Amino acid sequence: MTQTVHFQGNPVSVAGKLPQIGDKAKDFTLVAKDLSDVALSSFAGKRKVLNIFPSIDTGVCAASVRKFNQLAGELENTVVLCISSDLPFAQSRFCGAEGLSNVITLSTLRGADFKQAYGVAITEGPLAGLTARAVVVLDGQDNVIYSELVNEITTEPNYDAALAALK
Amino acid sequence: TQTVHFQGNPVSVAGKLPQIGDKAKDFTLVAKDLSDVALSSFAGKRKVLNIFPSIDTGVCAASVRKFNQLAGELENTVVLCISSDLPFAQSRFCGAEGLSNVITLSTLRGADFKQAYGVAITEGPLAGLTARAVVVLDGQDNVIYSELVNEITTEPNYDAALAALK
Repeated sequence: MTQTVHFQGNPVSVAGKLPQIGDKAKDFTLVAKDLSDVALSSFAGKRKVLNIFPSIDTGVCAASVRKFNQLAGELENTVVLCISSDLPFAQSRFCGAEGLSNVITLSTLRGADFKQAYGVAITEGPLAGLTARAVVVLDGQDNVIYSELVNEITTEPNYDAALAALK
Repeated sequence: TQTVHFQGNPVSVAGKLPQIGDKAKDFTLVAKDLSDVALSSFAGKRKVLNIFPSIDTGVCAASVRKFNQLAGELENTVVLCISSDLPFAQSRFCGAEGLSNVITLSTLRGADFKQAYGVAITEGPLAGLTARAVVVLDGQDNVIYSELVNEITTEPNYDAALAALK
């Protein structure tokens, strides 16, 4: 049913279960910056860092996208996917403004059942309808090699543990 | 359904834009602070609903800045800028541009608004967004003007919209 994360300590309900090491991750379809629909299966044979966050237009989500963008640079055989409920238009504005060329931004504009399938759908309170903060790392065939449902939404995910799984 | 266009290409929009004489449906949308704001909260005020695809595209942005300059001369009126942008996008924009008169609302929640107001882009690349539309409401939520813009890359008719307020 639900996971519990927090916002400045206040409990926030998140539906489903974040995928765990060993699970087969579900194929999903999300909206890329040209408004085309992009399936996880398009990335077959590459590893995938899914950096999931509430919104690129808030501060800690923006920090995680700069960070992963800088880290994507020296990753081997990996795509870094920045995923949220932002419209594709916000996401590309931010990456265009900040010179963040490595990440691929994807929106739940369409393909929203993703939130449900990846256990990141906030279901209650002022954040209901946004994704929680999470990192999922997937191998070339979409097996989970790492995941972290960030306990406190006002803190950044653990970048080093996430990318360790790629080594 | 209804058809409008984007660079000449038909785009279907579900529902039917309310027409003069109709009682507009009571919506609840998401304001900048993530609180849920009902149309009824604006009782006794006229409302200009500026509905567009996204504030982070150029035509939508031009209409928010125009309605915002026009909003300052309006009597007994609130100007609601409505889209499927997240509240955060709407707030970033209005704060960066000094656009302090409009009230932004998002379909983050309260998404039945799109259907109820005949503005839900149904198929194609724009699916999940609102079409471009202006609905003007009286103090009691009757429709005094509406336009479903025929071509999405053109601005709405500001002057006709606001005439209905005089």
